[PDB]
Amino acid sequence: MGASKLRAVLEKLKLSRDDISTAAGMVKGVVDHLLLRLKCDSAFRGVGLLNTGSYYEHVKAPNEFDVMFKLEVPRIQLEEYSNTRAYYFVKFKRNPKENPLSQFLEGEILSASKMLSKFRKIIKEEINDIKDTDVIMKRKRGGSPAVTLLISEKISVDITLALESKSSWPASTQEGLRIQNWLSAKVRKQLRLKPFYLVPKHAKEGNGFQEETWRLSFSHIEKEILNNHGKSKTCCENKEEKCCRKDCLKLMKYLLEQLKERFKDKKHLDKFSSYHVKTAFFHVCTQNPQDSQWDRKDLGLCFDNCVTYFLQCLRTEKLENYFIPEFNLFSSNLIDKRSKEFLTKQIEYERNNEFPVFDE
Ligand SMILES: Nc1nc2c(ncn2[C@@H]2O[C@@H]3COP(=O)(O)O[C@H]4[C@@H](O)[C@H](n5cnc6c(N)ncnc65)O[C@@H]4COP(=O)(O)O[C@H]3[C@H]2O)c(=O)[nH]1
Ligand SMILES: [Zn+2]
Repeated sequence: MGASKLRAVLEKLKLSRDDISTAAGMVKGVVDHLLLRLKCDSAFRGVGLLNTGSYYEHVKAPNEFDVMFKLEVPRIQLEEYSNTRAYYFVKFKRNPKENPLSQFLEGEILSASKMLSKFRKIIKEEINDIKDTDVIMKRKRGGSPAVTLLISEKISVDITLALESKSSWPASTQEGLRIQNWLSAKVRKQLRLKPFYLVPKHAKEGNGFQEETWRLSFSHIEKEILNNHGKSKTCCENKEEKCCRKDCLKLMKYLLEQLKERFKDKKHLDKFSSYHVKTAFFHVCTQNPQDSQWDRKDLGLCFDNCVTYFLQCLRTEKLENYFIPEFNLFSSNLIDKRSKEFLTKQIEYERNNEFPVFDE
C-alpha cells in the first residue's frame, strides 16, 4: 500500500471546523449541564470532567463522543480480586468520619453497581426537558460502565464514571508502561506520579459476575502519550522531524471501524474496539522507539507492521494491557477464538487486496 494512497485516505477523512465545533458545542452543553446537576448530590459533589481530549474519538460517524467523569475519592484502599491484576475492591483506609459514598457501602467494600445505578438514574432523570436540546438515553448495554446519550438524534456521547486515586499505582502496573527506551525513564517517572482512575466494571468469575469490582483506567496517560509521542521533543514540530505514528493509529482505527461497520449484522466484531488497536499500537511504539523508524515516507511500511503485529495478537491470542502486562485483552475468556479468526480473515483479505474497505 502506497504512502501517498494512505495519506489520501486520511486526507479525505478530514472534517470541516464547522461540524467539529457544532458537535463539540452540543456535547459541551449537555456535559456541563449534567455536571451542574450532578453536583446537587452530596455523593457526586466532587464530580468533574476528566481531561482525555473529549474530541476526535471517531475518524468518520464522527458524531460519537467519549467523555469521562472523574470523582475525587480520598484515602482508598484497593484489594486485588482473584489475581485478575486489573480488577479491585474499593475500601477506605480510615473511615471513622461519615463518607459521602457511605450510601453505596455494601459493608466494607464500595458497591460499583450501586454507584453506577445512581449515576445513571441521575443522568436519566435530568436529561429530560431541562435542555433546549433533545437528549435520550440509550439502552443499557450488558456489563458496560458507560452511560450513552443521544443528542439531537445524531450525536452519541459515552459518559464513564471514574473514581480518582492520587495514591501510587497498584503493584500490577510495576512492569507496565515500558516507555524507557522510547519516551525516557524520567517521563515514565513523572507520569507514574499522576493519579490513576477506576471504572465500575465487574470481572468474570466462571459463569458469574462480582459487580463489586472496579477496573484500572489510565486514559489520561494514553492521551498524554498520544499528544507527545516522539523520542525527540520537537517531533512533528517541523518538516525535518515529521513522523507517521498518528497516521498509523488513525489508519488502524479506521480499518477496524470500517470492518465493524461492514459486518454489523454479525456478532463477530462487537467485542473488538479501538482500544485494542491503540494498545497494539503502543506495543509497536515500544518495539520501534526511534523517530527514524516512523519516517513519513515509510507510512506504507510502518502501517503494514502495525497490521502484522495486530494480526499476531489475534493469532496468538495475546494482547497485554500496556499498563497492566499480566492483563490479557485477547484472552479466550474475553473474546472467543472464532471471532478473532474472523477478524483475522477480514484483515488478511484487506491487506492482500490493497484495502478495498478504504474506498468509501
Ligand atoms: N474513557 C474511558 N472509557 C471506558 C473505560 N472502560 C470502559 N469504558 C467505556 O465503556 C464502554 C464499554 O466498556 P467494556 O469494558 O464493558 O468493553 C470494552 C473493554 O472490554 C475493552 N476496553 C475498552 N477500553 C478499555 C480500557 N481502558 N481498559 C481495559 N479494557 C478496555 O473494549 C470494550 C469496548 O470498549 P469501547 O471503547 O468501545 O467503549 C467503552 C468505553 O466507552 C476507561 O477505562 N476509560
Ligand atoms: Zn511525531
